[PDB]
Amino acid sequence: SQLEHNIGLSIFEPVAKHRANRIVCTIGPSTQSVEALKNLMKSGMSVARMNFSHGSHEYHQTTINNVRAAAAELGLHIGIALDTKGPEIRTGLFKDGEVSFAPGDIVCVTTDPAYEKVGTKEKFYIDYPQLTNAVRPGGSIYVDDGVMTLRVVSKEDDRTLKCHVNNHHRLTDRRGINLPGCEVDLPAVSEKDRKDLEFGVAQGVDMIFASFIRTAEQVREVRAALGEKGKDILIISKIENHQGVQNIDSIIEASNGIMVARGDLGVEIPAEKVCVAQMCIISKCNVVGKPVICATQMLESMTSNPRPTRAEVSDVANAVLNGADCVMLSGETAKGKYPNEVVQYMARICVEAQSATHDTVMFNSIKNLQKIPMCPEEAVCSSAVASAFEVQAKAMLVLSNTGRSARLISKYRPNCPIICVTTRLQTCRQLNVTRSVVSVFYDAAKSGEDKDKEKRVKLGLDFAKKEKYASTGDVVVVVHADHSVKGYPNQTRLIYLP
Amino acid sequence: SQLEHNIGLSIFEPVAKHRANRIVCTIGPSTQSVEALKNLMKSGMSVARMNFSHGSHEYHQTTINNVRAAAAELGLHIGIALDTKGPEIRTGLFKDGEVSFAPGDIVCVTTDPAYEKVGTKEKFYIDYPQLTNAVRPGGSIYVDDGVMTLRVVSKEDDRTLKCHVNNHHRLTDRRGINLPGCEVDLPAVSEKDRKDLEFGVAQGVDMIFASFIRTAEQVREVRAALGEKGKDILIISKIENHQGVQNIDSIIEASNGIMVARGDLGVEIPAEKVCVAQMCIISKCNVVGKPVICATQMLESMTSNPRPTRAEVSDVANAVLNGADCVMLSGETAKGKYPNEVVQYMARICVEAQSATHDTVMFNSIKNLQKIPMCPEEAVCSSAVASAFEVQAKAMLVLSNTGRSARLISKYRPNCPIICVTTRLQTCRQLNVTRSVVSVFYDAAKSGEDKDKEKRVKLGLDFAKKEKYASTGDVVVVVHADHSVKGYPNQTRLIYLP
Amino acid sequence: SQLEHNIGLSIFEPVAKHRANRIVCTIGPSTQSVEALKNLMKSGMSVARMNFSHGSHEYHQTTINNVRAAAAELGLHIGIALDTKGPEIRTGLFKDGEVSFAPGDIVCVTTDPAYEKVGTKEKFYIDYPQLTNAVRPGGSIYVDDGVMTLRVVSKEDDRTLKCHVNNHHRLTDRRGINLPGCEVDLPAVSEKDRKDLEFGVAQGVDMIFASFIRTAEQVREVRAALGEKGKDILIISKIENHQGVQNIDSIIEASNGIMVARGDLGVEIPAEKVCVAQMCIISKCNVVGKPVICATQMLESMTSNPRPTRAEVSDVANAVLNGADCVMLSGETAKGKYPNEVVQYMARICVEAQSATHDTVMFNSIKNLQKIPMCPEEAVCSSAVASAFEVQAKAMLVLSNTGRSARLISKYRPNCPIICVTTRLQTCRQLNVTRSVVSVFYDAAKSGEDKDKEKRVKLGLDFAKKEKYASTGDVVVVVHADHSVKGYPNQTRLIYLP
Amino acid sequence: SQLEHNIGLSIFEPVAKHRANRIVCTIGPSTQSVEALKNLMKSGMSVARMNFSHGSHEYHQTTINNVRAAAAELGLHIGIALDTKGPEIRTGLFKDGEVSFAPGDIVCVTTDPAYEKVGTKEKFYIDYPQLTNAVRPGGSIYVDDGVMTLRVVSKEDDRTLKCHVNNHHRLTDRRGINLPGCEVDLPAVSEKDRKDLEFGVAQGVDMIFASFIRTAEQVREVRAALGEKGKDILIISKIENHQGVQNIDSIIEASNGIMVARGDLGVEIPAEKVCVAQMCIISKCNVVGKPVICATQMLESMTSNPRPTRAEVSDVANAVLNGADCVMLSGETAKGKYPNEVVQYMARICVEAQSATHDTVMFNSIKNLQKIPMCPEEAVCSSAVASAFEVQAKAMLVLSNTGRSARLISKYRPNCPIICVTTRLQTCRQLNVTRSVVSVFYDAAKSGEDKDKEKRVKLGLDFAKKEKYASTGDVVVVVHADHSVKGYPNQTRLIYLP
Ligand SMILES: O=P(O)(O)OC[C@H]1O[C@@](CO)(OP(=O)(O)O)[C@@H](O)[C@@H]1O
Ligand SMILES: O=P(O)(O)OC[C@H]1O[C@@](CO)(OP(=O)(O)O)[C@@H](O)[C@@H]1O
Ligand SMILES: [Cl-]
Ligand SMILES: [Cl-]
Ligand SMILES: [K+]
Ligand SMILES: [K+]
Ligand SMILES: [K+]
Ligand SMILES: [K+]
Ligand SMILES: [Mg+2]
Ligand SMILES: [Mg+2]
Ligand SMILES: [Mg+2]
Ligand SMILES: [Mg+2]
Repeated sequence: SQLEHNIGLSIFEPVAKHRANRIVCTIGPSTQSVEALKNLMKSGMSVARMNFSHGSHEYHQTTINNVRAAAAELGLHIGIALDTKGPEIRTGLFKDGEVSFAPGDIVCVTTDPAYEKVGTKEKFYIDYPQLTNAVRPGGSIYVDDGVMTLRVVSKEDDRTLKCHVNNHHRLTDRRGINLPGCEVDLPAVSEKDRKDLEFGVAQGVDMIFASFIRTAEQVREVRAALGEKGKDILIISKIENHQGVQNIDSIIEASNGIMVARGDLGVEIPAEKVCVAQMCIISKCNVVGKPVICATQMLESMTSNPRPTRAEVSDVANAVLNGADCVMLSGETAKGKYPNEVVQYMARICVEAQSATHDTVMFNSIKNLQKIPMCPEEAVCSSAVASAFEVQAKAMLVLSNTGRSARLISKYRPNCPIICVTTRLQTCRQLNVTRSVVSVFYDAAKSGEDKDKEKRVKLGLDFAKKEKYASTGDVVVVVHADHSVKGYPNQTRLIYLP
Repeated sequence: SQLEHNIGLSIFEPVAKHRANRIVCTIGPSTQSVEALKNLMKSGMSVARMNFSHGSHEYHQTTINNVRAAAAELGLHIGIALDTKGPEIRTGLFKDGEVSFAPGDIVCVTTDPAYEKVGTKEKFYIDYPQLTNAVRPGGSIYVDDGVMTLRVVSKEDDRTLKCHVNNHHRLTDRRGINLPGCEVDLPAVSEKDRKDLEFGVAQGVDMIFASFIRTAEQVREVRAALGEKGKDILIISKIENHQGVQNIDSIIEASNGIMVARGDLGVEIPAEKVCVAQMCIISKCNVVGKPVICATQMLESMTSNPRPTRAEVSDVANAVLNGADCVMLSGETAKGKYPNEVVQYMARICVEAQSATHDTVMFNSIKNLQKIPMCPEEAVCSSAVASAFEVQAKAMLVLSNTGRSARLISKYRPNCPIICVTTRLQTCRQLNVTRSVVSVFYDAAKSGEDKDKEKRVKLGLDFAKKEKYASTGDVVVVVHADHSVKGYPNQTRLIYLP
Repeated sequence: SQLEHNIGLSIFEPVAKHRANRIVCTIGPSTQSVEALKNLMKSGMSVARMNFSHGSHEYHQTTINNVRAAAAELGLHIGIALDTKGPEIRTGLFKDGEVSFAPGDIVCVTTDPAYEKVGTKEKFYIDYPQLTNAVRPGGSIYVDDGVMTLRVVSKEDDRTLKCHVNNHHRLTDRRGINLPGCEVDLPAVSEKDRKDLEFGVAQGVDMIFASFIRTAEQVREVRAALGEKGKDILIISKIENHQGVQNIDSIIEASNGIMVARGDLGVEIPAEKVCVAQMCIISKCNVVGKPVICATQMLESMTSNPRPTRAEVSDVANAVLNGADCVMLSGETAKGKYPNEVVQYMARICVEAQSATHDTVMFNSIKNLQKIPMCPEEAVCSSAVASAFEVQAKAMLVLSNTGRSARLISKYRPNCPIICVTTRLQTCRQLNVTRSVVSVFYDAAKSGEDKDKEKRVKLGLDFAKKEKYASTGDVVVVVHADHSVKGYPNQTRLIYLP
Repeated sequence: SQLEHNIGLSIFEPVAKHRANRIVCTIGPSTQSVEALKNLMKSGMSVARMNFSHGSHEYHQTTINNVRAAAAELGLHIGIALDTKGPEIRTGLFKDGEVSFAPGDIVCVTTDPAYEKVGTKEKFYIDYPQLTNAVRPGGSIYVDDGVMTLRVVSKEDDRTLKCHVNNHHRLTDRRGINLPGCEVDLPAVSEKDRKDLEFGVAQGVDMIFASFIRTAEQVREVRAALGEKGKDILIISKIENHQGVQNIDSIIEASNGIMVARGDLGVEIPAEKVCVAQMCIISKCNVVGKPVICATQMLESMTSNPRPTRAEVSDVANAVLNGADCVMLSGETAKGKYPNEVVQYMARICVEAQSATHDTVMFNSIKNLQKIPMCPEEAVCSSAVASAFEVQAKAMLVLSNTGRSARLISKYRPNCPIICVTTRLQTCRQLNVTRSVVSVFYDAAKSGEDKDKEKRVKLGLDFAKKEKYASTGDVVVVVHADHSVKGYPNQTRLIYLP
């Protein structure tokens, strides 16, 4: 039981040497320089996130170039993720550029674009034409990240709602609007997003973090916009509202990965419900073997302070115990004073959580929910992980060109590193969002085609020795195809390191 | 499995109607008035904590009096906890009330009280007279929640250490000092602690939160300071150093319960190890059926903001999922701007985590670890909980005078309230630290002996109806003695509400 | 696991002192005398079975009278069971009163009653009018307990089947016919059976063993034939063919109990399938908490030999491990040379099987398959058994007038005796088919009405002491109602024996 | 649970197509001809047992020769077992070839061979010269499968005991004698056993069934009598006395497998304890992955009847459900009237029990008991079985030369056949005692070395197709070494049949 496992935990024992979980860092003025990014990489960053909510293509090109240069210098493969602005609802403008409200204030809100630029205390504009179908009397409209909240008293005409102001607040021009619990019908890709996706495709980003995904259809529109040239870029869907949570099964099916985007989510749904969504969404991703990222305010106070609060430490540990492949930093690295320290703390917390995890509980739980019969590559990957537990293997080694087989092994949550020998550099970069995996690049143009695997296996076992995962005489579990089967791995071997 | 349970969670189901977990609030200037206490109680405070780190006896006397008046107005039993100063260490005062340090600012710290008032960038006072024994050259001194550290360059003399300041910090007055891994030989009951405890006994406090407990022996010292008249006051040992964690088993055996005192703990040991300690301590308490409180920085940001962070909500939810009876607030209610709201958030988060909990996993895990044969009262209480599950009982009802039988039922973690009819007001107040329990007072002096239990049972069934736990036709599981047995409950009944 | 439980078994340890399973013995010329029946009772017989396939009402009246006299002499309550002849299909007669067949012989079989008395090698009569709808070409007809088998080659007209003889055999007049795998539409109660049921009702038999039950409807016709005066007599349905197995759920629902009548069953279905039916039927009875008897050839060789074969010993042990309340002797006691010895061996084998049973596996398995919410009496009975395991109770004690609550406790398979204090002597007799139960009679006419239970509880605890189930200072789990609830037990107590 | 599995069983589903369990038949006059052996083999005999209790070397030489000729005609590998006489004890001969005893017939038994031929109601011979040491006055002497017992009234002299006959028995010639609980110091290898074993080695028998093994030391004695040329012959230790059961752990560790020799066992210990011993011994063998045979009186009545009893069918089914690799026939085939039919019933019953077995309960129970870390070959074999389950493989295929790897796969109890391609004919024959395994011989001298395994794998895949285990498109789980590793299998592949 979990309870029995807890009572036997020790704070004194040595922790795991090899960190399994992965860290996504948002780049900003604290961290954009090549030097700063090197240090972020040494501290534990695996994926650099560009938040296209702010900043021009020029700003972000600089992030791209610097990330590549810092990674080249250190000889790391660092993923690059483009996180979209996404669609939004916002208010219009206000007379004099601001207005203040008091509890009890009655205010009309209108979708009549006549009122767009002349917002007053009496009446102002929201740029969502379907507003009066989307929220009904007694429902709420949140303004400005949920900070001001309105209750809908009545619908006055097909374009106007009379509302009750719930708290003191001062609005300025074009604040954000949330319609918590309401279906919101907006394109998956704005016109800005297209330009932003086109840039990403041209600069060779490894993955998109797609904002405000509500339906599987929207995932497909994002994939369509990426086009032929972007067909290999991961789409990681951001679950940010009740629709995303409701539709999660088909959203997972259509995505490469999920981000539990807790910031907007905890505005769209009651904040205390974010823990339920988080647990559910992470476990649902674990079950199908797709990467999941937990995001937003994990180590927030380290934006200004050199150590984290007690709540923050438990937050990161618990994301890891819930099952998340990745955890994410936003403000903490984009603009905070302690970018390296916050990454270093995150890394250490991940390692403690990992070391406190019961080896085999995840493996068994995940395996017990798979449909039988499995595909043969999945039988091979799950049983390779089992056989790793049986021999206390110190590493596993898999050949994967697309990354598929690596993610399939990570799905079964071994307790050791998964060394992936790949022939694609973008695969190295993309596997950064997958728990346990460490990539080595095999250059087939330079070394030859390796139909019999032996060079790639050699390279992987050499890597394992070099990086101190295992040494001579240790068993390594090795997964690839035999000499004739193409397209997936049908073979597992236990090999002693020479 | 946990995983299978997780994937079934919904954010759209109704939540539990009756909150099982319990909230401890620290009283300060925000919260000491009768009016403010009433509102804390309305918001969900079950125990008021007085922090004897600060304030005179007169100040706390006002807290005691105000809590009793508030509670009597609302008709509630609110526990009162005296939290000791203990072996605390602090700076003196400073020139102007703050000094500012830069990394490498060589600084003299002195045990000599002549510098108490008059601290400066180059010399200040610390109130631990054996300082220059406890920490030698090369050692480190942690200042104000470990935010600033000083490496000891050298011993100037028996009263004075020359220190290297290691990082940027602006220092306020009387800040806390930790010396992790140092030989600190201070009493668990100082002279000042002894007077505090005697004050507590005189004023009839329900429980002690005993700071810095390191050994079972120290628990017994606190018990001896409480003396003959203090013998029924609970001793909740606060685990907040390395030794406390080492000695947790015997500390638990000696105490009536435990606090995971994460604030000091996360300076005394590395912060990232706190999550492991927490998990281990909470589960060890659950296994023996003793109350356990998770403390410190749970909703920290709500000291100044109207909403908590995503990490803070998670922290509360997970302490509950960990198995904690109680969660605690410190500065959030003592001195924050939103004391009522922070308690209300905590309550909502508790109920959410409670509703996300698998019914029977705790019951089974805890039961599977108990020595067979059990004592009859434990066989009775655990099988009463099992029957509650089998019939989907909406409440249980137990007669308990000491509180033992209520705590024995709560040990098996039913999913419904436990209505406890008790003959002692102090039992009502002390059972505030026990998950699920709701107390009703039966005045045996005023109402008679009740040998056949019928008066107390009726009082309990009527309470169940009034507080809307159950209605006519609902089955209730009722635990007390038959007509002969004295000293424990030997009987369970299922009873339809009349 | 079962496997782990096995590897820790010891042949050397002491076996259980109190035999839980029960033995049904068929009475015949070896065993009909009062003396013989006394010895059968001392050897371990709980239920005397009268096989109304043979013998007149006069013969059976003698069994009834002698059973009662022997039981009175010993002060035991012995159940009396009337086992019906039941409906049958048989051949007609043969010329010269016999005929011999050889493999390959072609024979017409007809339902034309013209041919009833003139059976030849060429053609003979079977008295089942629906024969040519019931078996199709390629199907089989078994004659004479399956000893000769015919293959149906073709249907010649609506009353005649041309058949192929499969083995050497000699038929005499009116042999038994089985149509294996065929639905057989015959009344549940023949005209003989009515007379036999009327006798049983008038002589006060405790239970019917109803032969050849195929459908729930037939159970109801047997209950109808027993009438008002027989409404309290148990109906134990004999599963003897494929329909019975197919319809087992609704047959269990309609019966009081089941007998796995393996003799006819292993004729009607392939003999190797009888083990599958047995396991299934027993487990299905365990799950609903109704008594099940395993019957036929269990110790067959002891009909002539003074000790059993190795197969026979495993047969009885395995019936007990499968979950059967009772095991049965037929020829072994009706006409065998070693009636006492065979009962004594059976008893010893039951005790070994019982002692090798994992205490709590059954309890948990059975409980995990009950629908929630349970009725309250069932919650009380299952949790009483749980609490017996928790305290290693040496006995339980239940007040039951109809036997219902006793059977409800036995359903959860405690490892100790269940002492039932009843107010009905027929309940004492009927509880003989229920595992673990030992009855004591409370004479309410003679001792008074005992609304507060205390006399019946006294009598039960005295009994427990007398019969050496427990002694002073041992815990006994005691189940009945509280002082107001009528019609079922809503209360459990743990009581120390004074 | 077992219970839940049971209630789901159906008698109407198709049964398994490939019988996993194995049948050992004893050869005698019924079965010694080439023709009769062919038919036994066709009926499902996998191992022929020669019982060296009886017959000369010439007689058994005929058995050996006839088995090889039968097997070669049918193209089968049939194991040949030599079952030793061992420390047997028997009566001499009698006046007329039988005497009859009555309870209380005082009778003299003598070690003096002068009475060997000429035994009578008042004096007869027993062939154990130390009789009057081994059993003293008050002791008991068990005669002919314990059917008759004699209490020793007194020691007449060193050669003679005066006995009280205790029950009715008619005594035939050379009947068996047991002296349970008596000090019997006879060799495990008598002089006569030594010549028998040497004969066996000369004639190339595949295995020894070693009677009356009591200690690991005795196993080592049998091994030493087999000498250098006999070192690869399996030693199956027969457990048939009290000490054998006591010492089962070390006896198992010393042997290649075990027989539960229920005939002698059930006289040496009380008969009802045999079921416990059986369960314990079989499971201990399963846990270490050594072959285990259940023996004696399984289908006893079929010695003279065409159909078995309900107990006998049950006995076979439960030995299989217990976990036994093999079940055995003695008199049933040696000297019975229906040798072919009794083997056919046994086969059908095996397949029925096999089909009633929960797929994966054995796999998990056995795996959960193994020491971690495993050897690589065991991690490979157990995870190969798990992948077979995951893909619903219709066969596995293993290369094994010694048989070790085939037995290691069979230890984890897959539900499909295990096709073993071996380079040793003797391995083919010895793997007949291992559940599931079907052997194909690869002649490396004739066909070449096969370093890359492709010849043997093809031979195995073609066999799978021919024997209808799988067809084109079916996945098969294939276990051998990769191209480098020698001495064990380190590799698993899933392969679609071409
Ligand atoms: O790129 P993914 O989809 O992970 O597939 C990789 C698997 O397919 C194979 C065989 O096709 O690749 P490869 O041809 O490069 O050797 C296996 O060796 C390898 O494990
Ligand atoms: O005869 P059953 O149906 O078992 O019911 C017996 C139960 O009902 C009660 C109460 O009605 O019987 P009783 O009235 O004889 O005392 C319980 O005490 C007793 O356990
Ligand atoms: Cl206007
Ligand atoms: Cl005729
Ligand atoms: K964004
Ligand atoms: K304090
Ligand atoms: K009958
Ligand atoms: K022998
Ligand atoms: Mg967002
Ligand atoms: Mg503290
Ligand atoms: Mg019958
Ligand atoms: Mg023998």
